Amino acid sequence: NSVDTKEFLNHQVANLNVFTVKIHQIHWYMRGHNFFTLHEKMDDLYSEFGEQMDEVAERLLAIGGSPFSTLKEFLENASVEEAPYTKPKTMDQLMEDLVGTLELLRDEYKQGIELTDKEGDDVTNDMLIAFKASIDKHIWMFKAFLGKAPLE
Amino acid sequence: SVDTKEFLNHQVANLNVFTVKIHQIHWYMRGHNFFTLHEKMDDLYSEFGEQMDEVAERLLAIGGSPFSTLKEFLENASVEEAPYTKPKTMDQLMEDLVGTLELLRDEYKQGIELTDKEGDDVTNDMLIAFKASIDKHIWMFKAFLGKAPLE
Amino acid sequence: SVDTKEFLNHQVANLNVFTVKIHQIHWYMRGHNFFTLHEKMDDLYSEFGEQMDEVAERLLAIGGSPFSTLKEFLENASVEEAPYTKPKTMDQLMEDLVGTLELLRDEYKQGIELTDKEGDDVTNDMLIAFKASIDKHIWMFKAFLGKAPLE
Amino acid sequence: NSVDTKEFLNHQVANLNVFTVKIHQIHWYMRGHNFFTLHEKHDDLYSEFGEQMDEVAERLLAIGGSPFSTLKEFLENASVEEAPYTKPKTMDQLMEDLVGTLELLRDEYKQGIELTDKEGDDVTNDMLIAFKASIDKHIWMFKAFLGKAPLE
Amino acid sequence: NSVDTKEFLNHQVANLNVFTVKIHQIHWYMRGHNFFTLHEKMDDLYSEFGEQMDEVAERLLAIGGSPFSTLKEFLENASVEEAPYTKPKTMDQLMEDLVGTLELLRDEYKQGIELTDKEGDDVTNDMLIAFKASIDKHIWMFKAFLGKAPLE
Amino acid sequence: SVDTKEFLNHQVANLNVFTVKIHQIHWYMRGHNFFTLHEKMDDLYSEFGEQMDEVAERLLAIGGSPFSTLKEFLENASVEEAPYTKPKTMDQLMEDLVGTLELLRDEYKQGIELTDKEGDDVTNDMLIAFKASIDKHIWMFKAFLGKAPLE
Amino acid sequence: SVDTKEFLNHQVANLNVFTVKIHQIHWYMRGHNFFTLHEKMDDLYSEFGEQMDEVAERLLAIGGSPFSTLKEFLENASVEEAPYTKPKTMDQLMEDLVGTLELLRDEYKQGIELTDKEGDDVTNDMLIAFKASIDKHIWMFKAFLGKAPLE
Amino acid sequence: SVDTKEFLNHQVANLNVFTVKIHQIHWYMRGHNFFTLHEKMDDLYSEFGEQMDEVAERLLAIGGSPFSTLKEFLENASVEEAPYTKPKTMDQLMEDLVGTLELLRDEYKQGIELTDKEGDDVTNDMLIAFKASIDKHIWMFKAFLGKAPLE
Amino acid sequence: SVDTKEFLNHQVANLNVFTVKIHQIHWYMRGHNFFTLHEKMDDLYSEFGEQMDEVAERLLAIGGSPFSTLKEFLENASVEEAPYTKPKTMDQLMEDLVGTLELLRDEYKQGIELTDKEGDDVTNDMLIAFKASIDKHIWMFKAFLGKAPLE
Amino acid sequence: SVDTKEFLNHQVANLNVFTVKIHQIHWYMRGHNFFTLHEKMDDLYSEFGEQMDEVAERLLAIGGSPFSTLKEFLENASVEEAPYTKPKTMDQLMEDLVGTLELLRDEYKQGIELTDKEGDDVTNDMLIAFKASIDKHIWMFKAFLGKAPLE
Amino acid sequence: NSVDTKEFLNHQVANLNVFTVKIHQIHWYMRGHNFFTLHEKHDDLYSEFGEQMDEVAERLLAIGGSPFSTLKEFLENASVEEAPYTKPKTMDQLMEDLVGTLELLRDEYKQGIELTDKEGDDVTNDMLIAFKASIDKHIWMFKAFLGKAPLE
Amino acid sequence: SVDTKEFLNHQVANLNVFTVKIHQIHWYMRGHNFFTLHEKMDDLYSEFGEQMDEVAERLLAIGGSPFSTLKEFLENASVEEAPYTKPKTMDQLMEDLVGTLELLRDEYKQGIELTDKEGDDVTNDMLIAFKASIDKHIWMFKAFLGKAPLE
Ligand SMILES: [La+3]
Ligand SMILES: [La+3]
Ligand SMILES: [La+3]
Ligand SMILES: [La+3]
Ligand SMILES: [La+3]
Ligand SMILES: [La+3]
Ligand SMILES: [La+3]
Ligand SMILES: [La+3]
Ligand SMILES: [La+3]
Ligand SMILES: [La+3]
Ligand SMILES: [La+3]
Ligand SMILES: [La+3]
Ligand SMILES: [La+3]
Ligand SMILES: [La+3]
Ligand SMILES: [La+3]
Ligand SMILES: [La+3]
Ligand SMILES: [La+3]
Ligand SMILES: [La+3]
Ligand SMILES: [La+3]
Ligand SMILES: [La+3]
Ligand SMILES: [La+3]
Ligand SMILES: [La+3]
Ligand SMILES: [La+3]
Ligand SMILES: [La+3]
Ligand SMILES: [La+3]
Ligand SMILES: [La+3]
Ligand SMILES: [La+3]
Ligand SMILES: [La+3]
Ligand SMILES: [La+3]
Ligand SMILES: [La+3]
Ligand SMILES: [La+3]
Ligand SMILES: [La+3]
Ligand SMILES: [La+3]
Ligand SMILES: [La+3]
Ligand SMILES: [La+3]
Ligand SMILES: [La+3]
Ligand SMILES: [La+3]
Ligand SMILES: [La+3]
Ligand SMILES: [La+3]
Ligand SMILES: [La+3]
Ligand SMILES: [La+3]
Ligand SMILES: [La+3]
Ligand SMILES: [La+3]
Ligand SMILES: [La+3]
Ligand SMILES: [La+3]
Ligand SMILES: [La+3]
Ligand SMILES: [La+3]
Ligand SMILES: [La+3]
Ligand SMILES: [La+3]
Ligand SMILES: [La+3]
Ligand SMILES: [La+3]
Ligand SMILES: [La+3]
Ligand SMILES: [La+3]
Ligand SMILES: [La+3]
Ligand SMILES: [La+3]
Ligand SMILES: [La+3]
Ligand SMILES: [La+3]
Ligand SMILES: [La+3]
Ligand SMILES: [La+3]
Ligand SMILES: [La+3]
Ligand SMILES: [La+3]
Ligand SMILES: [La+3]
Ligand SMILES: [La+3]
Ligand SMILES: [La+3]
Ligand SMILES: [La+3]
Ligand SMILES: [La+3]
Ligand SMILES: [La+3]
Ligand SMILES: [La+3]
Ligand SMILES: [La+3]
Ligand SMILES: [La+3]
Ligand SMILES: [La+3]
Ligand SMILES: [La+3]
Ligand SMILES: [La+3]
Ligand SMILES: [La+3]
Ligand SMILES: [La+3]
Ligand SMILES: [La+3]
Ligand SMILES: [La+3]
Ligand SMILES: [La+3]
Ligand SMILES: [La+3]
Ligand SMILES: [La+3]
Ligand SMILES: [La+3]
Ligand SMILES: [La+3]
Ligand SMILES: [La+3]
Ligand SMILES: [La+3]
Ligand SMILES: [La+3]
Ligand SMILES: [La+3]
Ligand SMILES: [La+3]
Ligand SMILES: [La+3]
Ligand SMILES: [La+3]
Ligand SMILES: [La+3]
Ligand SMILES: [La+3]
Ligand SMILES: [La+3]
Ligand SMILES: [La+3]
Ligand SMILES: [La+3]
Ligand SMILES: [La+3]
Ligand SMILES: [La+3]
Ligand SMILES: [La+3]
Ligand SMILES: [La+3]
Ligand SMILES: [La+3]
Ligand SMILES: [La+3]
Repeated sequence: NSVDTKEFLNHQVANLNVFTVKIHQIHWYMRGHNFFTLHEKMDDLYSEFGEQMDEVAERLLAIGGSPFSTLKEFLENASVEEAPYTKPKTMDQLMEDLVGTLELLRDEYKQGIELTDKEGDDVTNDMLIAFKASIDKHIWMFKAFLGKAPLE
Repeated sequence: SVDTKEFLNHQVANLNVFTVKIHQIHWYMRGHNFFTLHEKMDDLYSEFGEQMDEVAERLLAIGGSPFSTLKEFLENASVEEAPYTKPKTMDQLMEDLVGTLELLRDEYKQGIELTDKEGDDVTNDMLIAFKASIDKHIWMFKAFLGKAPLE
Repeated sequence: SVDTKEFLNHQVANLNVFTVKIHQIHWYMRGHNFFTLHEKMDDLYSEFGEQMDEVAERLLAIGGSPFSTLKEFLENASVEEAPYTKPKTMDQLMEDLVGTLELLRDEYKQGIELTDKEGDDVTNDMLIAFKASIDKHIWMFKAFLGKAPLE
Repeated sequence: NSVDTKEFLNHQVANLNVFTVKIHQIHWYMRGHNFFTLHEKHDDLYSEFGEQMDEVAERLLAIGGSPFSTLKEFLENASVEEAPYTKPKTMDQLMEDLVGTLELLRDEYKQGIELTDKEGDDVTNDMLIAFKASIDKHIWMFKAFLGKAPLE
Repeated sequence: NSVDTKEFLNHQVANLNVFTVKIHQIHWYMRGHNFFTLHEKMDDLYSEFGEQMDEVAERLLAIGGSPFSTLKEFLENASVEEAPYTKPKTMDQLMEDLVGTLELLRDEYKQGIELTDKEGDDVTNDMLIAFKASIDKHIWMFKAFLGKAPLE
Repeated sequence: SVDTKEFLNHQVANLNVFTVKIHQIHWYMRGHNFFTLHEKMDDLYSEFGEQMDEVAERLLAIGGSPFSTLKEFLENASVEEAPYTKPKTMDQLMEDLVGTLELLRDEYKQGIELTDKEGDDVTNDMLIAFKASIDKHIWMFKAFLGKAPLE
Repeated sequence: SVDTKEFLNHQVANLNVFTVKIHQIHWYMRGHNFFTLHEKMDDLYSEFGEQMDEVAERLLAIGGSPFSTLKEFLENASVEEAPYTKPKTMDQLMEDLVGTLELLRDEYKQGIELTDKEGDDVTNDMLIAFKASIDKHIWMFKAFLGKAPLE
Repeated sequence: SVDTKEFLNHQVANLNVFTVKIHQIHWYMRGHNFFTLHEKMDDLYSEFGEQMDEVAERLLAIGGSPFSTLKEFLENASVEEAPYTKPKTMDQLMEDLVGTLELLRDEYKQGIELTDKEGDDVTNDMLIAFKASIDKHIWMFKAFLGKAPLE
Repeated sequence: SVDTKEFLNHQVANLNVFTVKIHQIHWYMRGHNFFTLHEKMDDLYSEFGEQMDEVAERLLAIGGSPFSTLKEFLENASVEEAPYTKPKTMDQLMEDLVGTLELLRDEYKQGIELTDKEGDDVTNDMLIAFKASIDKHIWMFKAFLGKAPLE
Repeated sequence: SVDTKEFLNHQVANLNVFTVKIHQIHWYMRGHNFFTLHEKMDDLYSEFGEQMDEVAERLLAIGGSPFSTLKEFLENASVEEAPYTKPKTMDQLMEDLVGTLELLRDEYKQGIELTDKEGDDVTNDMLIAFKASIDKHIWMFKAFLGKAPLE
Repeated sequence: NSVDTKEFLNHQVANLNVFTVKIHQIHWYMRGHNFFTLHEKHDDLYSEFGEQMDEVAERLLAIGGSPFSTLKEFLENASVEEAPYTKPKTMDQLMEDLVGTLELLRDEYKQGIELTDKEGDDVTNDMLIAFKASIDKHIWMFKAFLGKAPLE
Repeated sequence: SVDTKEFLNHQVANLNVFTVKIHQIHWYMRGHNFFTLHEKMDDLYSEFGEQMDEVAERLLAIGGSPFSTLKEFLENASVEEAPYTKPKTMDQLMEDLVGTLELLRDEYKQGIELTDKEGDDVTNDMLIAFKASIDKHIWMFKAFLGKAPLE
């Protein structure tokens, strides 16, 4: 039982809804001397990945699929993980979580680029490549914030 | 007993379920009114997402801790959701939307009364502004369905 | 015996009479302050037309039916109008404007009391916002006339 | 009618005030599947014909006249008709009322174009011509909405 | 020896250059309690009538003519009059001069509208009508500033 | 013989041929004035496409039916076209452009007279405005060519 | 047989036929969805005119010569046109639009494969971007028609 | 013995002292967060200058006379100021800022109660809106300091 | 015994007193020129607040420490202030404004000379630019008062 | 002897002659560079008109009285003008423009020296800024003519 | 050359810094009838290729590389050539230098498109493709300025 | 023995080395202040590229010939560069930035002295304006490092 382009895209709809909720979690709960800069930065990421999510869902529609569209479906299909905010985290801890999710998305998107190349879906292939370009840039910048190299 | 913090957190959950429902309608709608209502759902997605952020951050400002996971939202919301399995007419989708707007209207009225009793003037006026917008939306979408606002 | 719906509809009529008066002043004014006050009347025309629309649509949203003909506006308004037949000074025109602003202020105060008593919080806060703007205008136009706001 | 340029312009001040109030009536009371589009559309018309009304009144001032400026005067003088909204009307009925008033204004403006041509008031003549150009376009579009040819 | 369309347009090039210089004179030398409003208003008129002047000159070019283009030519052909500012004038006096020049331009433009109608130059005719529309509005407003009716 | 509707439709055809010609010049031009005139052709393309739309919709508004296929445009246009096979200098391209502008000027003059006679004041003033712009373009492009506007 | 230059030129022809068709629909449409779809056709006209310009200029940049007359467009296009004689419903007009979008999708797919084979990476990615937009349009207009995107 | 007019005038004084303090912090701050917080102080300077103007002009509109000299501000303010004599850390400057924000919050709460008791609905809602913003700022600057809003 | 740092700090004090005076005039003015001059005072408030900030930050950049409390401003300013106790005419308020502008002009002339003598080229040119603006304002406000600039 | 007021008035006259010359070039130019230089003359007309207004109003601010009639401008200007009688090449027109720019440059240098001697720091720096722009223009228009700036 | 994706990108950082300085040389030293148009045009190119340079350097960072960041490194590594402006050049000669460098960058970018395709770096591949699209358009337009076909 | 032309050309070289250094810092910086300072370096890159262009074009306008190759910039600059080979802290990078700003400040002071002595008033005021900005930057970046501006 293989995963085709429709199944991959729907999986990323689920992932991206979990991810945007996580971005809001960080936005709301962060504390520390870098608050103002990172508080705004989370708004930027929230918009960007919400747009990605919409575009993925509507590409899935355009190839004849049916996107997940309830919280229950997102939780049942996402590989991105979430956790309630119970005890105080440092800013560095929150950014480590963010970067970890960005790396997860990068690697899964690479799987989807290979898949859509194989299946001959050139539109979806280039869409995913553009998304990955942005993700790679974000990983460099947030790793730099943490004092690390991009692929470290 | 439900206090101001608990009410606001309940609405964080509700509003997250609701914006996802708005996207469901946006994506799955069909029919002659597609282009108009397709765009309208984007307008609503933005407005109620903003409401959600403002509610969560008012909760923070009074010393609370907003729900912030899909699991919590589903565990706590009173807004209902369902997977899109069978085709729905545009009228059916707008009836779902209107029903959820009416639910939020009535719950916001309960929260206005609660915050008025407790003396939280800021939260009270925030909820009042939200309800003003919701009431206008109910009038307009009921009009689309050929009905009066309170019918 | 006057409820919130009847009050709001009364102000629909008042505000239509008032905007026509603002245009009368806009067109017929003369004197050294012409250019500034000519533009100012456009600002007021827009603001109070917006007020009128918001009032009518709030009346709709609470289940009412706004007056929507000149015949109804004349039949129901408490704002007064008179044809421009003989020359008036700029001060006389602004005294008429300020007198009408004072009428609207006091009637809006009655409606704030009414809606606070009947429990319509959305309409109540709407009227309070309008009154804030009207009070500022009264200060400024009294200042133009060389007077304190409440004299 | 037995009307010179000043009397014609003042007549249109009265008409246009009745018309803008009618546009608001339709804006407020309309119902049906076409609500959102036409609801906004009537804001467009309200702005345009209020601007026309101001321009007509101020051209009347500029040629030495005195515009009507009370509701009593508008009602006593307008040929545009109004009626209270008492029983439900379909969207098609509301647009038929709108179109009927647009046709009335078109034909009266044509009378004014001829009159101002004869009297030698070239400014007023060209002003009315521009207004009629817009009215004619509106008539085509709203008849099309109703499924009819522009002059049917 | 009749005046044709080319000669009329060139005459108005001269007039409008004299007029814009007069507007600057008023802008610079005015005093009194209405200074700020009228100081800015003169900038508005300066731009508007400079644009009129450019459009007149380039319409003259487009019909095969050659516009005056030196101060000497403007002074030798304009009917608009100018005078050095030697003794203090009141604001009302300056606006009376402005209105007088506006009325001169209105009446000459009316002559040109008749002329171009007769000669069959429809473009120039409608250009002049549009200009006259604006002039008539200005005359109403500035007469109102002076406490007078537009045609008084 | 030719009435207002037939005249306007003839110009719909002409203007479609003309905008395609403007694109030909835009694409194939070479020489030291490339960048300026390349952009200039974009300006004309927008302007005369807008003219074409306005003419077609005026024709609709007076009860007519605009041509709306390439076959009809070629069948009715008096503007001439030629495939780009041998290289043309910038001056040859601009002389073709100017020649077509002069054709449109003269035909628009005929339509101005016709609509004047028929009493169609709206169409008359529309064509006059168009001709004003065309005359300005003729002056400027003739100047580019080192010539007087009517030479 | 067909190389990249010939493919691109074929699409210059197609896109000119298509934009003229979009104007036909813009002008002749009637029905309750008039205002929304009238504006929508303006959006498509701009988008596919831009596509046409980009294709023609890519053809220039790889050493080719774009078609640039109505005669050539009609001689080479596979997009079909018909004069508007009998009245068409809004659904018929939208089905014609959608049919042409599907033609362009399938032909663009052939060009994507061809340019991939020939090693023209720029042209390949250009056509992919165009096809992304076309696929979205097909989904939305099929939805307007009450159909699934590939039905 | 403090009425609405006296409360508002007290806040005119407080807000002038506060904006000058904001400039002190803007000018003298040092440390790694310099650029971000330097800009942030401009934002606060604008917001609370706007508040000061609105308070003074509301005082005018109810018949009062705002303090309008540095001497009056100093004689009446409850907000404290001190010359910058020795270097302070960014955290110390932000703790001073937050302390003044908390002072303004608590005094506004008193003014909301007072104006509610006296029946000044406009002034009451103005103070509520201001307090909403102040509470949000307290949450954000406390977060910067590593603390909960009410800690 | 006054150097560049002391001169600049003296002007920080002067400019804070001045902007508060501008607000006094803005708030308390009455008469026929109310609307125009009311807005004009906002313009001056912004310009001279900007000057004050630039002066303080230039003082920082040359190693100085700007006054940053109302007490310091009052202890050091040469600009005068007085409480608004009895009504003043618009002409009296503008005469006060002009008097302060002339004071600032003359002191700046001294500062231009001082900084030229001390070799501070940046500060010298900053003061020259400010004085250019002040001189223009003196001409305009004197004109409002019916006087020549130096009368 | 020429003092600062006399110098500035001389430049009011010069600049009025110059802007009229710029329009002459704008209107009468022909040749291949028409569109570029036609627009460029509008840019110059605006810039030197602004210079003229600033010079006249600086003269007002120092107690002077600017020339304000065509007769005065012609009586006092050193910039020369001539009617356009015979065709001029674009190069000839730009040589006239450049010659006038060089005249203004040299006269402005004399005025910079004069105002430096007299101690008018504001006027001095104003003239310096003007000369900076003039020098840049001379470089660019000399480059157009194929020459170095000072050749 | 014997070059992987990181080395290719760094080579283009060096090239693009040499190129932007060349664009300024042309901007500053050009003379002739086409001065104003091409003077502005080079500002356009300076912005575009400086942006390209930044994007290339930051993609290099995002894949774990280290961009050259000194003039010494740029000179030691670039294949784009530069020469001091000593004797006068015609506008055509300057544009021939510009076009020659654009052709060099086009061909090297093509090498990088092939290389990144082979190595599986899809993001970098598509980035380079977009850049080459722009370069090819520029080559057509500047050859047209010179009176030549794009590939002549 | 160094005149104005030689000084300006020296600063052309310096400013090109400096902008490349700004990009080095932009690309290689790491640490908690990354996002703010990353953007800040773009601001500086633009500003000092603009400075460089203005200096080169002023040199042209006074008859000079700017350096325009990397080889010339390296041969002539006094600003230092070093490859980024081992990790540096944000403080170290900003200390390098500030050191270069101080070099440019002091050299610009030398050029201000030089041009004031040689009588080039335009270049003199240009350099003074640049120095004003540089001095402000020195204050702000020293503040970031926790230091006073001139330590
Ligand atoms: La599967
Ligand atoms: La920001
Ligand atoms: La989207
Ligand atoms: La999107
Ligand atoms: La969407
Ligand atoms: La492949
Ligand atoms: La394939
Ligand atoms: La493939
Ligand atoms: La509880
Ligand atoms: La819309
Ligand atoms: La928000
Ligand atoms: La918000
Ligand atoms: La909000
Ligand atoms: La937020
Ligand atoms: La209470
Ligand atoms: La009752
Ligand atoms: La204004
Ligand atoms: La509103
Ligand atoms: La509204
Ligand atoms: La409304
Ligand atoms: La009465
Ligand atoms: La009363
Ligand atoms: La209550
Ligand atoms: La309230
Ligand atoms: La819309
Ligand atoms: La108007
Ligand atoms: La008006
Ligand atoms: La009736
Ligand atoms: La006639
Ligand atoms: La006549
Ligand atoms: La006639
Ligand atoms: La004659
Ligand atoms: La104004
Ligand atoms: La113009
Ligand atoms: La114009
Ligand atoms: La012009
Ligand atoms: La006629
Ligand atoms: La005729
Ligand atoms: La005729
Ligand atoms: La016939
Ligand atoms: La341009
Ligand atoms: La149009
Ligand atoms: La249209
Ligand atoms: La149009
Ligand atoms: La020829
Ligand atoms: La006629
Ligand atoms: La007739
Ligand atoms: La007739
Ligand atoms: La006409
Ligand atoms: La030639
Ligand atoms: La073949
Ligand atoms: La729209
Ligand atoms: La394009
Ligand atoms: La193009
Ligand atoms: La494009
Ligand atoms: La069908
Ligand atoms: La391949
Ligand atoms: La390959
Ligand atoms: La390949
Ligand atoms: La690709
Ligand atoms: La259907
Ligand atoms: La008391
Ligand atoms: La910021
Ligand atoms: La305010
Ligand atoms: La205020
Ligand atoms: La105290
Ligand atoms: La104290
Ligand atoms: La502490
Ligand atoms: La502490
Ligand atoms: La001392
Ligand atoms: La204003
Ligand atoms: La500042
Ligand atoms: La500052
Ligand atoms: La004292
Ligand atoms: La004192
Ligand atoms: La006095
Ligand atoms: La006195
Ligand atoms: La003398
Ligand atoms: La331009
Ligand atoms: La100015
Ligand atoms: La200026
Ligand atoms: La200026
Ligand atoms: La001025
Ligand atoms: La001195
Ligand atoms: La340009
Ligand atoms: La970038
Ligand atoms: La960057
Ligand atoms: La070499
Ligand atoms: La591949
Ligand atoms: La692969
Ligand atoms: La591959
Ligand atoms: La030497
Ligand atoms: La920012
Ligand atoms: La610059
Ligand atoms: La520059
Ligand atoms: La430059
Ligand atoms: La060193
Ligand atoms: La040193
Ligand atoms: La000196
Ligand atoms: La200076």
